[PDB]
Amino acid sequence: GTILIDLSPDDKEFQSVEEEMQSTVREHRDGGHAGGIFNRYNILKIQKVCNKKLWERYTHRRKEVSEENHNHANERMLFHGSPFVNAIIHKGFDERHAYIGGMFGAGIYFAENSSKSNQYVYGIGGGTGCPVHKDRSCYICHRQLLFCRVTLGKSFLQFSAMAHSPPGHHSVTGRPSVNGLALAEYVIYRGEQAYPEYLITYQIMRPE
Ligand SMILES: O=c1[nH]c(-c2ccc(Br)cc2)nc2ccccc12
Ligand SMILES: [Zn+2]
Repeated sequence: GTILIDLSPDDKEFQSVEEEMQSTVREHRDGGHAGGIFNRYNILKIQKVCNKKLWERYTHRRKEVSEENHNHANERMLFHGSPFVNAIIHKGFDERHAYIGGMFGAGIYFAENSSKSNQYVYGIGGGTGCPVHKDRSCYICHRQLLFCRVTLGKSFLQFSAMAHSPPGHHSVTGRPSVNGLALAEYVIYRGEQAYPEYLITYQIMRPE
């Protein structure tokens, strides 16, 4: 059911997606251990992910959340990095894409910082890095992130340094409470609350 449509770099939609990728890079407390050392990316391709059935599954659930929250879905566009990006774009998000050991419990994790989602592209903690060179900071191999439409509804605010939502909430927000430069991370507990709208193929760039 999934088709991928390439965006032209001249397309304003390519440009606005690239800009959210680039402008949400930050330094990480592991010194680049999980995701590598870089201040920016080389964007190779941006594709729109089109699947009617998965879209309708998303919008069905979005309406449900919206009616439970004074007609406010509290929809965001957020990054997701995963070893399973290929399964996700073809079959949707579900429990097999959950971060069982995540700090806000077993759910599907998203980030405002593209560089945070980058840390998960090759697995939790970056795994063993790229399959070809075993390098978590590989500047050669092609990486992929998803830029996703995510329904948060009523989000439980956790201040801080698969399962269910907390009662009366549709998601969890992990608010950064130590690293003043960190953006928020979010967790949903239902695959139907995200749609993987853009597939972004890129390299991290070695700083000069
Ligand atoms: O973008 C993410 N991805 C994952 C992730 C974790 C485990 C697996 Br298996 C697959 C993906 N965790 C995150 C945790 C916090 C913020 C962003 C992310
Ligand atoms: Zn490599």
